[PDB]
Amino acid sequence: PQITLWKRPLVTIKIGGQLKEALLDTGADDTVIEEMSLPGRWKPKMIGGVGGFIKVRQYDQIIIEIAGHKAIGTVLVGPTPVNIIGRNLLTQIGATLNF
Amino acid sequence: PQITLWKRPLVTIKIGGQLKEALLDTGADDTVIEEMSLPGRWKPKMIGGVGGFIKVRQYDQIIIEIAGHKAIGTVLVGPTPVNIIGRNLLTQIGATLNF
Ligand SMILES: CC(C)CN(C[C@@H](O)[C@H](Cc1ccccc1)NC(=O)O[C@H]1CCOC1)S(=O)(=O)c1ccc(N)cc1
Ligand SMILES: [Cl-]
Ligand SMILES: [Cl-]
Ligand SMILES: [Cl-]
Ligand SMILES: [Cl-]
Ligand SMILES: [Cl-]
Ligand SMILES: [Cl-]
Ligand SMILES: [Cl-]
Ligand code: NA
Ligand code: NA
Ligand code: NA
Repeated sequence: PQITLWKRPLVTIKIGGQLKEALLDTGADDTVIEEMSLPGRWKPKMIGGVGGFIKVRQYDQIIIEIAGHKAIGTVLVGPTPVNIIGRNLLTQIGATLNF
Repeated sequence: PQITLWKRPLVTIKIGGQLKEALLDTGADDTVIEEMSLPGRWKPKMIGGVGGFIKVRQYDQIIIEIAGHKAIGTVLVGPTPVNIIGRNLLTQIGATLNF
């Protein structure tokens, strides 16, 4: 699709068999989602946003569908205001910015 | 242009006579720039994200040049860690996300 930006670019994602809403975020290096159960081990990560840096859990090689496109990659879990799809998965689904 | 997302989508902007680097950020509702002077009236605002909230000054009807493209709209000014061009001005330059 071609998504304009008059509204927030919210899509449906599927992770762990669950549908969730997430924001496509070109300003996010990383994908971060609200607290949920993911398989496997995690590693610690600090991520920086507008208000400062916070600790999240990093799970690697997680299967995730984004707007119907499949991806397998790193998902961070932590106290984010919204589910965010960042550049690490936007690249896998072939997203670009155009103007 | 078509901008891939392998690295941060940074562009040059001109605002208030000044050249700055800024992030094209589909996850940002509005544009927020590091501390600088702008002409006219302003009012305080809080904006929030990962890590919490910051206080900014809201200036309306400000012209920016974004990668060569002029727009006008609200610009927030405050202690953001990165200059961000948000949706309020991305729409005006016709930016879309494509995949
Ligand atoms: C969190 C989203 C919903 C909103 N933010 C935009 C995001 O793109 C934000 C931009 C940014 C990049 C680098 C450092 C600081 C900020 N990236 C972000 O936090 O990256 C994290 C999440 C995972 O990857 C790392 S905002 O900055 O809080 C914000 C809020 C309101 C307005 N009007 C403008 C901006
Ligand atoms: Cl949800
Ligand atoms: Cl869960
Ligand atoms: Cl969708
Ligand atoms: Cl990844
Ligand atoms: Cl503050
Ligand atoms: Cl505006
Ligand atoms: Cl349009
Ligand atoms: Na868990
Ligand atoms: Na894993
Ligand atoms: Na004004």
